[PDB]
Amino acid sequence: QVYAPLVLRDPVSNPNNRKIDQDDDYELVRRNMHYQSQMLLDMAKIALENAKNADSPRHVEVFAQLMGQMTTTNKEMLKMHKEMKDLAGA
Amino acid sequence: QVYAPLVLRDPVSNPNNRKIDQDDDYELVRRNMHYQSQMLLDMAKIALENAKNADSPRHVEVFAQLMGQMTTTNKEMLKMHKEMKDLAGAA
Amino acid sequence: QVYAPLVLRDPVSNPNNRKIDQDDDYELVRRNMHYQSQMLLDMAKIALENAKNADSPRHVEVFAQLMGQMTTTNKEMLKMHKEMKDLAG
Amino acid sequence: QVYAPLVLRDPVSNPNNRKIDQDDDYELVRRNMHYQSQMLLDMAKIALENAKNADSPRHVEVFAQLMGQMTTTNKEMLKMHKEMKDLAG
Amino acid sequence: QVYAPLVLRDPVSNPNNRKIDQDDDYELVRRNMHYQSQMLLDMAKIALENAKNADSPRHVEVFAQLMGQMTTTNKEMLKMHKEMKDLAG
Amino acid sequence: QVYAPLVLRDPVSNPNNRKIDQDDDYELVRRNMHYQSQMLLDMAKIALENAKNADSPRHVEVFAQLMGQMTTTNKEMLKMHKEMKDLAG
Amino acid sequence: QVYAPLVLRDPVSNPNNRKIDQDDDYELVRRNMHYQSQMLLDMAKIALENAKNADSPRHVEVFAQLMGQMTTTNKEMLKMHKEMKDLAGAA
Amino acid sequence: QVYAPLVLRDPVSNPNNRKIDQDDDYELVRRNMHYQSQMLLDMAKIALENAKNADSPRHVEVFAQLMGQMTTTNKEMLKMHKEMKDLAGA
Amino acid sequence: QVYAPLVLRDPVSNPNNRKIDQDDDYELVRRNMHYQSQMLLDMAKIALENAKNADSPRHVEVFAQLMGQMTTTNKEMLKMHKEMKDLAGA
Amino acid sequence: QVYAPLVLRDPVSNPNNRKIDQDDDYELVRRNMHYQSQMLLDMAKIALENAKNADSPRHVEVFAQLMGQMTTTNKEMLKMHKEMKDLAGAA
Amino acid sequence: QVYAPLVLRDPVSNPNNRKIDQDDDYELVRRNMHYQSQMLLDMAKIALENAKNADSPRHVEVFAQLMGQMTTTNKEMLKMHKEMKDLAG
Amino acid sequence: QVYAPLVLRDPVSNPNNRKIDQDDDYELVRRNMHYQSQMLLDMAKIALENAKNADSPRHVEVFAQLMGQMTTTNKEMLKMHKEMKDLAG
Repeated sequence: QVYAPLVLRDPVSNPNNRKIDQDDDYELVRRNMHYQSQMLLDMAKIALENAKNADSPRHVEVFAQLMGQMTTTNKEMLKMHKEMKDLAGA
Repeated sequence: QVYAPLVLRDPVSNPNNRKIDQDDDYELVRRNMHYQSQMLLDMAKIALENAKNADSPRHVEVFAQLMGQMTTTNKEMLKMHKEMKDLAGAA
Repeated sequence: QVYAPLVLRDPVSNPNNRKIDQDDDYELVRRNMHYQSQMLLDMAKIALENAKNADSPRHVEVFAQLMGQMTTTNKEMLKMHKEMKDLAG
Repeated sequence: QVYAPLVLRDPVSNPNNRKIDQDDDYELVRRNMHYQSQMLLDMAKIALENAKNADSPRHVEVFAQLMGQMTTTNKEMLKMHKEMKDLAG
Repeated sequence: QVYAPLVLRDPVSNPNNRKIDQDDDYELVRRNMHYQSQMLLDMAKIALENAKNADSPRHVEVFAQLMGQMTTTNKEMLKMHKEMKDLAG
Repeated sequence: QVYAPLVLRDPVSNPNNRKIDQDDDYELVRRNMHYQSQMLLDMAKIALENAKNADSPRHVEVFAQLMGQMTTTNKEMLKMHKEMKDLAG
Repeated sequence: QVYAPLVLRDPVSNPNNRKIDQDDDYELVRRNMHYQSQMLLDMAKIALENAKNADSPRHVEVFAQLMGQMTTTNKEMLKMHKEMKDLAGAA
Repeated sequence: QVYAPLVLRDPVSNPNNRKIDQDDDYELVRRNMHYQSQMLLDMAKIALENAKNADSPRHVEVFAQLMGQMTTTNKEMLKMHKEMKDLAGA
Repeated sequence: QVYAPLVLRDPVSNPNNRKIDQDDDYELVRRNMHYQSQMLLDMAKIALENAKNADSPRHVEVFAQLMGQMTTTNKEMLKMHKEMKDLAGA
Repeated sequence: QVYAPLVLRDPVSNPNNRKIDQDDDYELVRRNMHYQSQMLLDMAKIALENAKNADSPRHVEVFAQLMGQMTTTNKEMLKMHKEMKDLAGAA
Repeated sequence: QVYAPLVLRDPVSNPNNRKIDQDDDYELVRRNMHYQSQMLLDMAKIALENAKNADSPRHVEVFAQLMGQMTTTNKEMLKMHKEMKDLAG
Repeated sequence: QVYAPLVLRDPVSNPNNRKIDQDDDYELVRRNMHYQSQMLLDMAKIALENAKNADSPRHVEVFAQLMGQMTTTNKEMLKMHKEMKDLAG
């Protein structure tokens, strides 16, 4: 099964009314961060069980790497809100 | 395998009423951090006993690396409360 | 394959009326960021399922790498708006 | 060597009464730091005796690495308290 | 696969009337940034489909690398405008 | 081998009376530092003699690495006291 | 090969009338930057089509690296004008 | 000959009279630094002679590494005294 | 053909009249930068054509490295003039 | 080999009369720095002649590395006097 | 080969009349810088022609490395004069 | 190729009259810097001719490395004088 090619979607941009673009991009960024959280957790549950049953240092090592990424992605969720607070500021 | 594919859940966002998004995202981040705590510990207990019985420098090395990640992840839980404190504040 | 060769397209530039170029470049940058969001998500969905079923640390490792890039690229979106806020004016 | 899957437990969070969450999270973090101390020491005692008896630079090298992590993880306990002091401020 | 040698074209410079050079160089730089955007996107579209169909961590890894460069190169467009704003100052 | 499995021990935490936890954590951290001092020296004495007799650059290399870690771990002891001085209060 | 050896050209310098050296060196640097622009683009067009038709991660990887250098080199053109502006200024 | 296992020794700590702990830990740190100096010099003398007689770049390289560590360990001896001076300060 | 050995040339230095040394060293530095520019361009033209005709990622990669060095060497030409301006200053 | 084992010497320390420890430790550090000077030079003379006669890039490479360490070690001798000067001072 | 062994030469030092040593050391440093300029150029001319004729990426790679070192060593010449300006006095 | 062991010579130190030690150590440091200059130049002259005649990128690469160390070591001579100037202050 050859995967279906991606069809790109052009946004409508507003350089002289940027607030509406900023609103839209917040929604996009938020959506993506929720997606990442879901995907990382999904992978982690399986990677954990694989590592536990594998007596394989390699499996432990990649699980640790996954946790690292989960933490990084986690931290960015709160930073996003700080960034938005700053943007509404000056 | 073959594992059920992940079905993504699109959040509802509120760029002009962001406080409810912030509340929701705090709960999500906190949930995730608790999940990581549980997962890291579950892995660590098994990695430790495997390393102890392995007489294998590679096992000890990876265990040390796991401990490093556990520390890095654990540190962020209190950092998150500092972030939330600032988020409620002046900035 | 053989893929059609890329034909490059020249913009019209205005060094002494730069605001119009700045407007156009914002639209280009934002478009590319949306394109990247779309492409990263498309890759991630497949990479995730491949990694889940691979029974392979290598697959998980590259998936984590992909997530790292997704986060990095993602965080640049609000940075762009901060940049535009500073820029104008 | 066959393990039962991890059962995840959801915490209850309180975005508009965060202090009770902060209290609970301090207790979780401190617990985990104590766990890491215990696990690191447990590993170190065995890694030391293995390295002493192995006549193997590789064992010594990894024991040094372990001591490095022990120090790092150890340093974080007092940093936790400094963070909590700042949190209360 | 046999290519004609590059013929280099000399610009005319004006050390004591540099503003006309600066104008021309802005146009060249902006053109090149637009070219890079087009080339990166062109490569990305194909690299994505190859990675999706390869079931290969190596393809995913390199696609991530490409996205990284796309973001970096993309970030530089607005930086160009900030630089030009400072130049005029 | 098979080694007895580690049984983890939970501390009792006091988020609203943290000084008592801070006291206990200082004692734990100091104990671990003394333990590390003792273990590093124990390893070093054997690693030194092994390296002296090995006729092996690898042995000397890892011995130097061990000394580096010993110094790093060692220097943290007085840093701890500086940290405690800042902490209280 | 065997390519004609390079014959080096010694400039005439003026430590006590440096402005003419500065003028000359600006022209040289600008010429070189334009040459690099031309060379990088000429390479990029071919590297791109080779990478597109190669189904080869190595080709994509090196193309990305080439793009990185192109960005780094391209950035210096405007930085050069800033440098020249400062050179005319107070400092 | 299987080496005798290490028996760990618990210190007595005093969170509310820390000065006596600080005195004790200075003595421990000082002792260890003197130990390191002695061990590094002991290794270096042998590593030097081995390198001189080996026409082996590898031997020279590790001797250089040893000297690096000796210098680092050396520097920390004086820094220890500066640290102690600061601790008696405020 | 064994290359002719380099015969080194000692400069005359003037620690108590350093301005004349500074003039001379500017001329030397300038000469070298012009030499580098010429050599880098000379190599680049050939490296470019080799890369174009080689369908070899390795050739592209080294050409990119060469361009990196050309840019670095380029930037230093202008920095040299800034350095000289500063030296005539205080 | 088998070399005589090292017999460690425990110093007598004075946390409440630290000046005599400082005096002693200065003498020790200075002695060690002089020892390193002697050892580095002794090694360098032989490494140099070996490298000169080796027609071996590896020999030249390691010699360069040795020179690097010699510079780094040599620099610390005067840094030590600065440290001692500060130790006598206000801080 | 066997090359004549190097005979080291001791300078005469003056800790309580350092200016004369500083003068001599400036002359030594400047001499070495001129020597390095001469040696780098000598190597570069041959390395360039070798690289041009080698049909070998490795040759070009090391040539670029050589150019990097030439630039680094070259830029230190005017830094030296800045250093001397600060030094005296 | 058989060498006599190094005989270490103990200096006499004066913690409570440190200026005479400082004077002696300046002379030792300066001597060593002059020695390094001589050794580096001696090696460089031979490494250059070897690299010129080797038609070997490896020889060029290592010659560049040597020039790098020569510059670094060379830079330190004037830094020594700056340090001494600060010491007297």
